[PDB]
Amino acid sequence: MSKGEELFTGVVPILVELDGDVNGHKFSVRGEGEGDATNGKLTLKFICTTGKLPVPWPTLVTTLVQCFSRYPDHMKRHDFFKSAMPEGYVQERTISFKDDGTYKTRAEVKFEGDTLVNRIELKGIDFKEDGNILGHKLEYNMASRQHRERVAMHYQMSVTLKYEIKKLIYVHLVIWLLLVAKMSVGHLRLLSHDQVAMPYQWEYPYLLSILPSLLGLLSFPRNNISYLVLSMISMGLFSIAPLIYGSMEMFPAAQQLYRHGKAYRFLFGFSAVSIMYLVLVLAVQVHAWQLYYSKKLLDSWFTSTQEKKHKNSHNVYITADKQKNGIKANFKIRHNVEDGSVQLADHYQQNTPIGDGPVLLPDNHYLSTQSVLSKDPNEKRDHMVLLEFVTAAGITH
Repeated sequence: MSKGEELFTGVVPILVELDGDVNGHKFSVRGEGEGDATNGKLTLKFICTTGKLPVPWPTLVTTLVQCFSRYPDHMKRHDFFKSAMPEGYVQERTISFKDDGTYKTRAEVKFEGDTLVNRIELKGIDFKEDGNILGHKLEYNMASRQHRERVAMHYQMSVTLKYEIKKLIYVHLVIWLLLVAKMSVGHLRLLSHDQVAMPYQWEYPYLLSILPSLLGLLSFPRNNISYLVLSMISMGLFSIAPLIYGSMEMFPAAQQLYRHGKAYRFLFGFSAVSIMYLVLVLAVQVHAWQLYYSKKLLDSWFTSTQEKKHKNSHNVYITADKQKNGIKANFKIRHNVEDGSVQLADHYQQNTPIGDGPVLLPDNHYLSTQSVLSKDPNEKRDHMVLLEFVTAAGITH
């Protein structure tokens, strides 16, 4: 891809500096953090260095470095932002808050040494003093949200399936311990062989069935989708497959018992094949429900985490602006108002490269942007802790 993209193969420090004037209220915001374009992830902490921020933090998120977007391998030819580095680009925006004021911003994004810096001037005009902005009626998040009911539905489903799987796992571990004790008793002849027959061959790979069960338990504390899919695959191979093969391996001994009335293996006074078929039948049932619930648990985690992703994402639609040798962007942020509603912020953006030099003019695409806002409990000043995930995605071609 472009040269300039090579500046983003590692974790890059970030500095953000904003000077702002909204309806005469002057303020400054300084931010520092790290940038990881390979994962398209950003972590920054912002501080209002002049005291109290006169506007809500969510209104400043879009203004406070799209060069850290992860561009897919086939879309790297469309990455204008990295292509303009190291000299950088100028980013200008008009942000129209519906039925309220407007932000006018101009920013320079460039490398200063080994640090990607974003220096912004912001001006806000014609804001209503009792509106959603200067009135601070906005929620502290960037959520783009029937859906609330689905979130509760998903959590209850996850809680339900975890409990059912846990109970089946407990039954399985009791069975596993009994078969372990039975196998080691006979192998070392703790009791004679007429008492405890040597195991059938299917019992040896069934010992591996403890691995999917434990990996299932490991996925629960943090809803680890990777652990659970590993649990399901090994379950079919190590919990179900040995029992299917044992159903057939023990069949000739069942034939000899039910037609010749003749047994060669014994388990506590009874024929081993009759005992072990009952064990196999119980274990098959336990593992059949365990897999079924696990697939439903897997479906639930996937749907809920994807549904959350869709609803916490804003799309920045980027088009080429060949007249100014740059790009333009248009998108709308829907800020949540505390009365259970939304305040729209229409974004009009244009980017121009700072220095002379070729840059990538992209075809139409968008950046899928996810931001999570939080607080630092030890930080007393007015601040915002920001975690962001960005990915370009507009082009299937």
